[PDB]
Amino acid sequence: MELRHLRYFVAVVEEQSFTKAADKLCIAQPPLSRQIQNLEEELGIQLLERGSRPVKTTPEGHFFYQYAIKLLSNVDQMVSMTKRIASGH
Amino acid sequence: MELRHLRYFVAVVEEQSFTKAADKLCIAQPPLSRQIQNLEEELGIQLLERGSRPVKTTPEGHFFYQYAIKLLSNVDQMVSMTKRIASGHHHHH
DNA sequence: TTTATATACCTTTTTAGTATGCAAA
DNA sequence: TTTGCATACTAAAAAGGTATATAAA
Repeated sequence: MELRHLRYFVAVVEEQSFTKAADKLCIAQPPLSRQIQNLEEELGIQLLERGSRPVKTTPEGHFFYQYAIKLLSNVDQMVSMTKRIASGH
Repeated sequence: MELRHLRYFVAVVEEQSFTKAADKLCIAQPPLSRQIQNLEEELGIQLLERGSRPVKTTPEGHFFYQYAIKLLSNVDQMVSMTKRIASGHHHHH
């Protein structure tokens, strides 16, 4: 599992659509759909209900989303505070 | 930047060695070295002490290392919890 | 010297892009 | 119908492997 999976999944959940999330991140919709499949096949857990329009998270996917943004918000903290330390000698 | 980069960096710092870390990660040494280089270049900061052999972190790299471990741990915790839920053996309200 | 990391070069794997099918409303 | 996610295929990007040059110890 890479950050790509979280970054993409979060986008899908936030925009409640693959197509809009695709456009938000400036990638094609299919390779986005494939990443979300791979994530789910890796975990062995279905995170989104489909069709169903718009897309909705499953209870598991909801929990996973809530956590994923905590993690991604931390990658931000991590990187930015690292850079702050580099600037200064 | 991806989790693999963190996972690699962590290996190198712990083993204080690219060749040992690469053996543990089951890839060759040259890939590991480039991946680390890429991570450094992508952030634009030096994480490791090149020039000294018992390979050591820079102050920035040290902070980054300590953060990474918490991050990677929370990734495991997320997955572990999600599975617990998904198996329907939740003890989460 | 020896021993470990960086570079050069090539292969394999993964991800992104395009065309299009198919299902939801 | 129109609209949006999925599947099939191709293209590009990125990761990984082997050989070897190079710099610490």
